Amino acid sequence: GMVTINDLHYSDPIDEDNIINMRIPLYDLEVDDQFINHNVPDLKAFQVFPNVWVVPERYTFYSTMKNLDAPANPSRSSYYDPTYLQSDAEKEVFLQQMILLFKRINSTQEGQQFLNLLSRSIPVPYESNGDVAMGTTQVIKQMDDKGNVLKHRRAHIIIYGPGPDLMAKGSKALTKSRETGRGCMAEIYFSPMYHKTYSTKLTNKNSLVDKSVQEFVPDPAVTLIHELCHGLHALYGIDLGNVGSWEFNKEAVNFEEVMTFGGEDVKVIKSEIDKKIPGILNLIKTTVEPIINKITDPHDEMLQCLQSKYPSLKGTLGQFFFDDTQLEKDIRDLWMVMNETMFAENLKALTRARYLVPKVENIVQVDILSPNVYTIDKGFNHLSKGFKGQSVSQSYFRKIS
Ligand SMILES: [Zn+2]
Repeated sequence: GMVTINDLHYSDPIDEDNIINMRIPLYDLEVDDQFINHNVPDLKAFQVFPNVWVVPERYTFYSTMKNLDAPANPSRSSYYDPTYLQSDAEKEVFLQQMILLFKRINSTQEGQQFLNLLSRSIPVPYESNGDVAMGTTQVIKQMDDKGNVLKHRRAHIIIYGPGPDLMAKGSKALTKSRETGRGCMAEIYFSPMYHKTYSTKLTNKNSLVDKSVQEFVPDPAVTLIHELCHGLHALYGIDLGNVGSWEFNKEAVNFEEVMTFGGEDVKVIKSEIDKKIPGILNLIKTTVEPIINKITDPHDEMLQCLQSKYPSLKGTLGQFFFDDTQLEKDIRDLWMVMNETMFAENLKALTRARYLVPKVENIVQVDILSPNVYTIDKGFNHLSKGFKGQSVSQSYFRKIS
């Protein structure tokens, strides 16, 4: 409906356009006097729509994520398999699964708007003596076959496979700009095939769920959206990870998880959010207004992208200033509209009522490319009421242990 999901396949050759050889963003990460990721291979990467890249490789780029074998005390909801995503055939499956998920998200107007937002929400650039331009942390390196850089490419969201634990999913904001008002790209680590399941008792009381459903599997497009929403916050420089936390039901859940998950729990932390909001908005004003007002060319594309990312940003060349009420409204709208709960409703899939869970029922494997399992329009519920296509009992969900 607005972005187009490119039809790419793993075996398609590098074309230096949508299919590139990518050097990882954290290639030069120094942790504790070690260059953690030196000599990691350059990776085949697929731009599935502007500035969103899929890389069918295991995420092994923090030092906690280097060993694919199980640790000493593995969680009961973890699963380890060093061979997952090692062959080219598996990378194609992964790429095709990711493409199907994006098409699902793109199946409604709200998901179209979301993907557009990811596509266009540039991190704010740096001033360079008159010249506003992208900094080195705001681009990925496109490489030849020999370790030389051919050029620098924009990236907003990079999706990789899981780390050691096939079941774990998440968003890694590249830099501290995630919370400074400037923003940064996010690396997501995600398996479309390996999922945790939840009791329907964890679903809210209003839920339309069939009574034969004891235990359900989340729609992988909705789970992907959860992580893309962290992504989006990182692009807007409004990550709430260090802004505060709340103790539920107890255990501590940071504001970033709460606002991302959506639903009722948002009301509990609202008073705390409202104290902090002025500061966040001010970091936004303070970061973007000086930058944009350096641009002396009215046809500058940065100008346009900034005004498009922040419609609250008004004025004329050299003299752009936020509308303070509007910017507050628009940021709050990001959280209120773009969150997991709202996207579950929007794609009509069952999710749970609360981010924190007491336990996982099962861990399962499912291939959404297989015949009769998953459609763009309905995910697991093609021709099902009460979300029955998401019950663990379906032939397409295999329990692991
Ligand atoms: Zn999260």
